[PDB]
Amino acid sequence: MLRFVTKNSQDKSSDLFSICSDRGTFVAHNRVRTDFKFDNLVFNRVYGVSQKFTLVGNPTVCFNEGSSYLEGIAKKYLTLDGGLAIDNVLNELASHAYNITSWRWYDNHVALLMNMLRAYHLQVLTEQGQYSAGDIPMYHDGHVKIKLPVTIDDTAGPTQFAWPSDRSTDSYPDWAQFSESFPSIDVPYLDVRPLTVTEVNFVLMMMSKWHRRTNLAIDYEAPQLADKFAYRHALTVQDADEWIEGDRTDDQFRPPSSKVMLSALRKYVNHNRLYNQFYTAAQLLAQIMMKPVPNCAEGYAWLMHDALVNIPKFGSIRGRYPFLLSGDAALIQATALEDWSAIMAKPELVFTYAMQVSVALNTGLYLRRVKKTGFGTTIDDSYEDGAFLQPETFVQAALACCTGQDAPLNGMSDVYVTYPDLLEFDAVTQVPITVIEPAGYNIVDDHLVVVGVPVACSPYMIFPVAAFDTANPYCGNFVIKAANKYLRKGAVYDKLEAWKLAWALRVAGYDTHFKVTKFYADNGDTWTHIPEFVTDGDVMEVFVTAIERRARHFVELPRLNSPAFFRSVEVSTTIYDTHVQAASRINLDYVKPVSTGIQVINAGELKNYWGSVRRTQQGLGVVGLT
Amino acid sequence: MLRFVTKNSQDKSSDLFSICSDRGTFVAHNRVRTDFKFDNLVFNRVYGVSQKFTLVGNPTVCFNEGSSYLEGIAKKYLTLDGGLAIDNVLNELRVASHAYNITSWRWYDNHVALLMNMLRAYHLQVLTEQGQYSAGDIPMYHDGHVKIKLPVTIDDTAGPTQFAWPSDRSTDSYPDWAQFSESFPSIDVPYLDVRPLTVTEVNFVLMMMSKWHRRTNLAIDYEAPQLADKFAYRHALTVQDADEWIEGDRTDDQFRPPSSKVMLSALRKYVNHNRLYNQFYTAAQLLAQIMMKPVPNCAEGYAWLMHDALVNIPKFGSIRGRYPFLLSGDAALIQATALEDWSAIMAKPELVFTYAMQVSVALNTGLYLRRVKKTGFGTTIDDSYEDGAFLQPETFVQAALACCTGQDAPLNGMSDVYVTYPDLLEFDAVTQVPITVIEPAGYNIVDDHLVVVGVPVACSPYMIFPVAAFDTANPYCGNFVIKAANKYLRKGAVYDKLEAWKLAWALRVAGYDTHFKVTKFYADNGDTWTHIPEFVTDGDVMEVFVTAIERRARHFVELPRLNSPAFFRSVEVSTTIYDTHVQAGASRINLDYVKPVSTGIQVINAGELKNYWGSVRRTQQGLGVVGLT
Amino acid sequence: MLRFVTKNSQDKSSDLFSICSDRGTFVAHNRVRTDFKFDNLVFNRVYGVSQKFTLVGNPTVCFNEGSSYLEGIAKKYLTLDGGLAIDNVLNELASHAYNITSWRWYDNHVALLMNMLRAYHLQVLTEQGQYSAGDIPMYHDGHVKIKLPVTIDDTAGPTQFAWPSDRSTDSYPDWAQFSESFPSIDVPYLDVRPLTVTEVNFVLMMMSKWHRRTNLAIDYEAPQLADKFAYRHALTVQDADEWIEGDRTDDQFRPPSSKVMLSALRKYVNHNRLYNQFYTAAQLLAQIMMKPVPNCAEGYAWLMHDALVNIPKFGSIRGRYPFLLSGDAALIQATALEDWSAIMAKPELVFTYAMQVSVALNTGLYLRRVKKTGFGTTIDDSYEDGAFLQPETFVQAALACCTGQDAPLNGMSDVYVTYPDLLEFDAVTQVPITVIEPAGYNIVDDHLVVVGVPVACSPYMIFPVAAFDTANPYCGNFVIKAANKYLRKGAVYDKLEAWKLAWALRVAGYDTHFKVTKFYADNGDTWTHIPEFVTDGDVMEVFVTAIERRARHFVELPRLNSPAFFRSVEVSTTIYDTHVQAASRINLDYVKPVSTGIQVINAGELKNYWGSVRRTQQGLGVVGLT
Repeated sequence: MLRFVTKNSQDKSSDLFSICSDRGTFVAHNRVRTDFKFDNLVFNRVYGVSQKFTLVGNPTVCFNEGSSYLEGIAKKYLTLDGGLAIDNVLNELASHAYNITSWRWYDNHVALLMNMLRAYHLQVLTEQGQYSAGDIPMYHDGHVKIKLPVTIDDTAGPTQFAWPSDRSTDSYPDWAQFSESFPSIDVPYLDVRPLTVTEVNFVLMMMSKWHRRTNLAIDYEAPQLADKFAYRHALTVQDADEWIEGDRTDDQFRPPSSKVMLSALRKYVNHNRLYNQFYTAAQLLAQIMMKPVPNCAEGYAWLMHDALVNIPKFGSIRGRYPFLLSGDAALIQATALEDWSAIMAKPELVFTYAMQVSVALNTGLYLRRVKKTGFGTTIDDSYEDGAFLQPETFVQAALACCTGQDAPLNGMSDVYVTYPDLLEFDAVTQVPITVIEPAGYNIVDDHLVVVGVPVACSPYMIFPVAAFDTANPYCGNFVIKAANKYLRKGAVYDKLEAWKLAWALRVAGYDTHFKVTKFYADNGDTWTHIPEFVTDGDVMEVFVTAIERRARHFVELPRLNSPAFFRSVEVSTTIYDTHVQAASRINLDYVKPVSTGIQVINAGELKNYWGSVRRTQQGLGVVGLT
Repeated sequence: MLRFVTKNSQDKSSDLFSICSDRGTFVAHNRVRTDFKFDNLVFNRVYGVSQKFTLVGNPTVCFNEGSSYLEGIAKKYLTLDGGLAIDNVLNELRVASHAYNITSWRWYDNHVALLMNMLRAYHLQVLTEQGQYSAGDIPMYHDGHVKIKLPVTIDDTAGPTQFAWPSDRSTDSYPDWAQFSESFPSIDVPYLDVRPLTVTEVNFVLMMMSKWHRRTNLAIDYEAPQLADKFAYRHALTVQDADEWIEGDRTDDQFRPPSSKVMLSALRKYVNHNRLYNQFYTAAQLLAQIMMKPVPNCAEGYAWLMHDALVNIPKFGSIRGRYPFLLSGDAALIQATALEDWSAIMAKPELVFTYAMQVSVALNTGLYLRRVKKTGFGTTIDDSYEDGAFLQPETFVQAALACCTGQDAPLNGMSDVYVTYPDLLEFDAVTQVPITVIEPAGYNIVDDHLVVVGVPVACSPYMIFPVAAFDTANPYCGNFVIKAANKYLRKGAVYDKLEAWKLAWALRVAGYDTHFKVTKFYADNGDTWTHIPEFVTDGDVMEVFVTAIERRARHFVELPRLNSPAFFRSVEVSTTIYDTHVQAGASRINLDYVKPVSTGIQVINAGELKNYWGSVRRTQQGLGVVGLT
Repeated sequence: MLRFVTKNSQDKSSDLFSICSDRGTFVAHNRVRTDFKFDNLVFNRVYGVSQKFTLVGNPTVCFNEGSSYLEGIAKKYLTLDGGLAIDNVLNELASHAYNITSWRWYDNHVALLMNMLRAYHLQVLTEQGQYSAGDIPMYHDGHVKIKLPVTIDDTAGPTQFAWPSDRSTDSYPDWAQFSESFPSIDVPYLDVRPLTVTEVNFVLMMMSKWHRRTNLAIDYEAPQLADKFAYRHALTVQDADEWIEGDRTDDQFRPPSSKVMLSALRKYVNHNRLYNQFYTAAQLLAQIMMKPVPNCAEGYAWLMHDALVNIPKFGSIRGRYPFLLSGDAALIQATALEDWSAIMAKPELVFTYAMQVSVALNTGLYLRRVKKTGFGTTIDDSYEDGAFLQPETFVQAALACCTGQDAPLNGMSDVYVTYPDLLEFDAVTQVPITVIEPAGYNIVDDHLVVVGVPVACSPYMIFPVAAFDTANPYCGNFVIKAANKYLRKGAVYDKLEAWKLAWALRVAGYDTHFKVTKFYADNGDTWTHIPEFVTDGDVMEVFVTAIERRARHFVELPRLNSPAFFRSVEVSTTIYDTHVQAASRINLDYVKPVSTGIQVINAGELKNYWGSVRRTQQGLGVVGLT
């Protein structure tokens, strides 16, 4: 994910942002200058654009077991594939020799790593002093009032990060202390030797069942990862045990700080060599993290829609034997290693990547819906069902169709964040609406309806996004061309050319009408949504009438509508300064990972989904890392 | 299937009609203009010709054992010649044999029955939401003379007006299902992968996995037991809404069957995910071939309508959700015809219904065509017509289609599947028709029962007009000339049988009925088509006498005395279609939307006739099964 | 046997059929079209032919020990030949070192595998709902009534598959549970670890003595395979023990279903790597399975004659040590492996191969008897005693002489299905006959007699059978040629030409007379038996008189008897559709076996009889696989 973020703008920028919330939402502000050069008369207008985001969500999570991955053990303990070298293990150690015939090796700690990630982010948020239940923004446009419900009330919601479980009200895993060389039960054991006492306590107690107490998307409900397990440690750690039996009071046993929690993460991962599984965990957390708050009224359907996540069941063989984590670690992906090094250099790469993936996902789904019609795209590709069926490649396909670069795959099989109710282009949403005054809006029975996925963000977190083959507002610059034909009342225009002209005029300060009435563009973002009527098929020409001016006008432009006054206006848009408000630039040359004691493979296996998906000219598809 | 409808791209386009039917039947209107060119000037008549089709049928189903096919499996485990690589799947299994003995031995992937069930449910729900789903009712034949009325197993008026679930709650058992996400299969049992389906679509799929109760007389509501006794589905979320409805927890109101769009999306998602293009192609072929029959406008024509078809739908088996990595990779040797036909159906679902309408007419006409072309109007001495394609039940419908129309009939693309009529293999097959008591006029009624030999023509060719059924010019060709009689005598105007029928048809269109000897030309008003009389087929005769040509009450374009010299003029007849519309109670398609998905799909145009990937071609020597080339 | 069945017709067909019975007999129907092209006038006649089969038989089985075969152990545990590598075993493990000097290694489980095969087929038959005692058909031809006796009466015979043994009325093997690494007694032990509890129970209890309770040929009597043994399993299984001591009632302890029985078969074979021994077991079961019901009256001598089977005594060393079944399995025949993969893909390959081998065996014996005389064959080969003396190559020699392809050998030494009373050409049979009306029949003292072996089937399960070098009805097509000389009353004809003419005329619908009176051909099969008088020597010419027509006549043909009207009639016969009635096509590309972890040898050793026998021009003989 490091390559994706560092390639959205340029290899030199590498701009990162920290987590911030304000009752569950935050706003990312920008400052952008737009040019207008025509007849060697360069004009410009500098303005600020704001795209706010919300961390409130209610994703659905299913905990279903999957494949077993052993890409962290020594070379001699692995065969030519991911399967362990059982003969080597036994020629090293009996009853176990006969027992092994009945010991499946299901080692997959992705659920644990994701749990630690969300707990760390929650603790960072509460030490930042703004952790709360989280509430959706209340959007009101003079004509329509909307307010999506949330389960947990913010005011009564907790302000401090409590432990996910309860006071012994629910059962807890039967943990144990392990120091021998003989695994006694096929139940998984962990190896937490480098961890300190408090880190081990946090790990074991958070293994227990998690309860959802806030509307935060990373606060989803999760059951206990394993009913029984043991940890291979030098000493027994039992402070959390005193807490469950009802001895340690809340004040002395509180969730550990962010620094120690991140340290426990680091120790766990780089002692068990879980770089691949942690990369998968970070990918899933980034894809589940947050959604943008829509400026337009109909964009709230994106907020109401809930993702579906498939986290594999927890299993471990690392702690079963102590020599497995020794030796030379094998089959570690270079992308996973570099991503791990970067995220432990700065732990907010996940946050900035999550915001970028949210914006890219929304725009990719919407542009798939639009480019189905034939707007901007030459080839009538199978956008509907091509690479969006594969749940693991769903969000990556959306990112590829939006941005055009190689979206990083989950790196793990049978894990995905998927919107099942979004593959169809007929899917509707009933957003609650208390209409203030009647206007142009498809308001039927107190809820307007939307078709497919709407726009809820603006392509400003990722600006140079190459959505279309030709120049467009999504691209850096475009040239407004002559109309197809001019008439008395106006001129006809192609779908894309008309939208480009309307966008440029809205930035300049002109309101643009059309027939077969307004090009919508909300203030505070000044990005013109694609018109609903032109979105559908059978419409190839747009009649532009009445290019009127607005109350506030910035750049004064020719008519471009009358043949006499049309001029080849060439525009150009560049983003200058961004600052979230509820930098931190990274340096690749200082975060390079540890190549020693690690065997690194550049390529991956398509079964395990170690690759990327790129929007080819002939159609987007999955490709190998090679 | 698409190429057959488009007649191999008639101006790169064709036309389709959606399914619509009232009381189990629907008319199929037409408007044509028939010319008459004599004395170097042209007369014409514009008349509306209709055709009645019925969805009612009672085919005999046979869910017997069938072969397995692994076409939608990744390219690295299948192979064109090396076939299934069991070494590769054992390696990628993650000892090996310890998994072999459990489940890795069967390899019985076949979902044809499930796809057919989903398709018929889609059709039934379409009829339901169009306000036209009801119990079937075969029309009656009122003609003043002998009248025919047939019974129905379920009464129409008491018949249900709403498509409820096929199975009946609290009467029969259901397959035992439970979500399964384990990498390692545990029990040898069909595992079907439904991961990307929504809750309602996966619910609909697993509910249609159950057994099917017939609640109507329609031909696509045939009985079907539960496809698998036990099974498990690969899905992230455990779905039990169907299970709740199995018990009393969920009521009938809250588990109504979904809309047609939801079932269509479920079918699209299933076939796209599992790469079931060929299997769905076979399912669509079978369902269309059993869809419907044309209601005759003649008396002896109902004998064809009495017959019931026998279908070989293979027993269900799914090995695609056992291993997640089976579908990871481009599909193996998917037929190009299957891909294009799948894209066409998903774009326009009415293609299956239109192809069914075309196939019913083509088959009913081609059975008559073969019963005649075997003897060649009785001037063929030996048995060197090679009609043996009619023998094996699989190429029955295909051979009938190829014999009726010169186009290559599409093979079923699957082995041990067919739609066949066992008792009509031989052309000397007698059938009895229950008949009401009315005085006769030469309908050879025996014991108050029409005795019918062979198979009768029951439909007009107006939906496939360029049929080219016969070699010579004729009404089937559309344009023909009427020549002078061979020689004139007292009885009058010796005519060859085929030319006599051509003259009779043209005169009946023009408003003159004709009298023959060795007596008239009983035809239909609504459908001014005159079906070929038995003197053409019998082959005992080679010349026929036309005694008098009289004027009907409904006179039309005026002609001279054709059956006499010094008065006959060589009129010529040409007809063109003005407007066709299938009403009851259209959607243009061109070859622009045919473009199939070729991203990550290995496509082979060639096929092997062992698996029935070809097309039967009619030549002058006879029929012949030809591969896909 | 897969190559034989798939080569009888063509590599593409591969047609298989399931087991079905109707009071012990079933009928296989066909639909065949016969052509008659002459003077460019192609005529044809389509008709159905039915050849019924019977599963009732009383074979004689002798349980005599033979060679010890060790072609399933690892490479290091075997020497350059089948003998085990005793030095390698001992340098792996003592008293055993001294004990071994007195441990013969007799490992041969063919009797066990055959017992499981017959039990599985019986359970399939009873779950099909038609299992019974089985009764021979009662054939009656208006002139003669015959009904062969059977020991068990069908009506009182059991309808459900009971366990072969009794209620502790007979003694049972003293089984034991083994888990150590030390074999305590030279008594054999088995290794049944992958088997479940019920599969182990079925295996051990069916090891006990088998009792014949029905007239079925696969229900032959067999004693207990071993008085003592032990099974190497994780746990003791004793439900069948409770059954023998008289505790578990019949209802809870019933014979396992077909699926679990086949699963036990699969587990046993592919864990002990008994592919060769199982191939031998399937061969023997196929050769013993069934016989055809004869349409002609004198053909019932084939029914009365009983085969002789030599099953080796049961012995096992697989369960003695647990490491033997590990490693790389050695010396596995490719034919055996592919046959095993096919039969576990579909378990009815054995049934279809058994029906084919029955038809081929009868026709091969009869054609050996006929071709002794000189009918059709040029060389007076030693058909009487050449390759029919070797009991193991008896049935294979019959198949080779019939069909002409390579009959698959038993793949095991000192095992055979042999008819000792059939090598002579003078062997007679006294079939019981209640004669209805006197006619042409050699009826002496209430029993007609037959000489040698008669025809009891028709070559329709295997049609393209190349019995003779020249064209014939057994071949696809033949041309009726001009007579040697024409006389006033008729024309003379060679033996084979006269029989070809008579067969063609009977298919057409003409009855053919001859002198030095009728060419017999029964309806429902319309295949003309070779005339008895022309069968013997010293007769080279046949006088054909009076080619009269029949009651039902299909194809109208020239006289072919008078020189004026003789025409070069060319016939052609093809089979279109078959359907047994008391398909299932196989696909070779999907049933390919597991080549990994198995060492496969194409060639075999003539001592062990790993080969095939082909009818060469100069004479049939055994050849190697090479």
